[PDB]
Amino acid sequence: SFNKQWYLLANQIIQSLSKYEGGHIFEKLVDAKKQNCPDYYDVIKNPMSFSCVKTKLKKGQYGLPTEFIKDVQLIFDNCSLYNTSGSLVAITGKNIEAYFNNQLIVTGYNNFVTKANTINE
Ligand SMILES: Cc1cc(C(N)=O)cc(C)c1-c1[nH]c(C)c2c1CCCCC2=O
Ligand SMILES: [Cl-]
Repeated sequence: SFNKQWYLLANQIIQSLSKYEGGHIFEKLVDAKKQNCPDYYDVIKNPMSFSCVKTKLKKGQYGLPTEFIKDVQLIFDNCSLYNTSGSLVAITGKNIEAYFNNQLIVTGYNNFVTKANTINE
């Protein structure tokens, strides 16, 4: 069915991000002490990781395909907010964001978004 099909696609896409070069930095939430960033959660108020998205997909927490996109984009927006533009972490986020947005085209995922936008118009 409709929702099962884009859930399957979303799981495929999130897994490709996890395997992308340097994608491990987005897998788990930042540990303020262990990653030497004591101020992280003072700056980042809506934290998000690949593993959070996988949990929402596993549990059935998304109702619309755009909710998946919003959460993944939030990871990259957190990245560019906290990290300085030239840094290894900021580079990695820009790389994976670019990859992610291309995958939404290549997999047809955006077409589920287009179909769902007309439904809830
Ligand atoms: C670089 C890094 C390495 C590992 C690891 N297990 O090696 C784990 C994490 C969570 C991270 C990481 N990821 C992000 C999105 C961030 C960090 C910490 C540095 C700056 C703050 C920051 O934004
Ligand atoms: Cl690393």
